[PDB]
Amino acid sequence: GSKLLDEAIQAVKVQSFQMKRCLDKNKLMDALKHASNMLGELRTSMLSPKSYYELYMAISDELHYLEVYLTDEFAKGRKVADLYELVQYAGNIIPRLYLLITVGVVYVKSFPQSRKDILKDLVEMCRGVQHPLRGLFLRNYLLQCTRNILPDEGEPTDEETTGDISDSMDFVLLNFAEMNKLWVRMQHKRERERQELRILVGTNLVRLSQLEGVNVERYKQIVLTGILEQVVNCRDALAQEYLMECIIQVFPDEFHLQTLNPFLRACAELHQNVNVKNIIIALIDRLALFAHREDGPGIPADIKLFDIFSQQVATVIQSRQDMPSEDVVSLQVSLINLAMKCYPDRVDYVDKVLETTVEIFNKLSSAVSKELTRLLKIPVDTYNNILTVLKLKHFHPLFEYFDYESRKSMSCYVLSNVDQVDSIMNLVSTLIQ
Repeated sequence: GSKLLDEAIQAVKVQSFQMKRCLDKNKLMDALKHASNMLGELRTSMLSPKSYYELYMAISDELHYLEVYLTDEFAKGRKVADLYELVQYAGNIIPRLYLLITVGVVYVKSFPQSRKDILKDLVEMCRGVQHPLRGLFLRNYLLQCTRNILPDEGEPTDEETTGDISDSMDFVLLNFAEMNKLWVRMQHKRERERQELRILVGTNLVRLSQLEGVNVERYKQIVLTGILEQVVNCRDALAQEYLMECIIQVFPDEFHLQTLNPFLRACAELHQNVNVKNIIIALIDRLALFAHREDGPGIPADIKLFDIFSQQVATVIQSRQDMPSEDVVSLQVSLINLAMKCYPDRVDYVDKVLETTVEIFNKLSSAVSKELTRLLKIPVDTYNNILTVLKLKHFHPLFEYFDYESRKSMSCYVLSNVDQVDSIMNLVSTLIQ
């Protein structure tokens, strides 16, 4: 594999030397011939994703040098129109499509009134390449190359620009849908390779987050709905867990607060092998950071975090075929610390979590016990006032579900923290037996 790449890089170097040579002598059609030559190296199927990525990055280096060179050399000149019709006649589809994206972007910058139509075409032309790997990189280049000519709201007031933020969304979202199709087809043994290319698909989400026109409104109405639709119908646990964690990370915490329901609603329908635990915990933590943030707008009081999460988590757990009990307690643990540093005066919340955990346990190892001691240590650490712990009625029923030595160590920990008071003392003491 590395010999094959070594011979590819070596052809790339010699062709880009002549391309950059014919550019200096202002021999642009010769330049584009050598570009079409080096682009022929991307047609191979004998390179792993890691090797192909090295060959791709060696190539897009020179194409981007050809892009800015055609842009500078012409200002707003009409000649790019000759080059854009020229490259349309290239022999092989891969070299033709890379050059159409490259020249098309230069074409838009000296014909701003043709922007919307060029962008539309470029994304449809990419549909012609169906190979998963080559299609992934080709459409990856499509994002980067058109990165700075997508219609956005922070645009200058100049006339002559065609397209608006609506068109950019459809552009990226359509590319996202097509890139995701290609990604699931790669599965047909190191799946370690598919994991590497998850970022190619993830770039569509990044590019959306960096469009200034994507506000909380268009995000809730158009963007997230488009993304989740592709994620839920994906039917692949690798892609689903990545894309959902990519949504949490990429978009701001101000967007998630207005889309907590449809997001957690999509967490239920995810494939059974997805770790919906880690997803939900991630979203909860990002909102804990956003709640305890200085100089920022906290969680508005009309957004009941504990309500939205306790219900939706109950629905997420309910839909999991074989979710480990250990993980079932983790969600409660994140549900119980959410209910005490976002709503400290809410003692009713904490007992509801514990009660809910009791229910789950009635219908049912060391792993889960390490998580239950976590769950019961949180109230006593937060409530250094056992008078408050007296109120939690389901604190002690959950004691009943421990490992025998774990029962005494938790009970020892509650006593180290020190009618109802003396009647809970005789109960813990009995279990020490």
